[PDB]
Amino acid sequence: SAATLSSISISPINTNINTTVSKQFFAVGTYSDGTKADLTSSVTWSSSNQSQAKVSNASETKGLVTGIASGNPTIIATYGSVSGNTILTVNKTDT
Repeated sequence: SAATLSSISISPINTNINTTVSKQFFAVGTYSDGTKADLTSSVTWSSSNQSQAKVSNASETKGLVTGIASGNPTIIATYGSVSGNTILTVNKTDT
């Protein structure tokens, strides 16, 4: 493909972890051609803390991570030869 990823952007939801539920995030990229596309399926999500969190999702669920509790888990998104790191904060809406 002549066109290449011009920039990397992260879509909702903000950085927050629920009591004990799964949370999915979307990745948006802009091509130098001014075009946009969802790479959530092209990008592989993972966490440094695999012991306190596990990432398991089929091709149709790519982008699903469940975090029991780690205080401060870090999700790393890798796309081909380009990757971006982001920090997720542990915040429960209610007990």
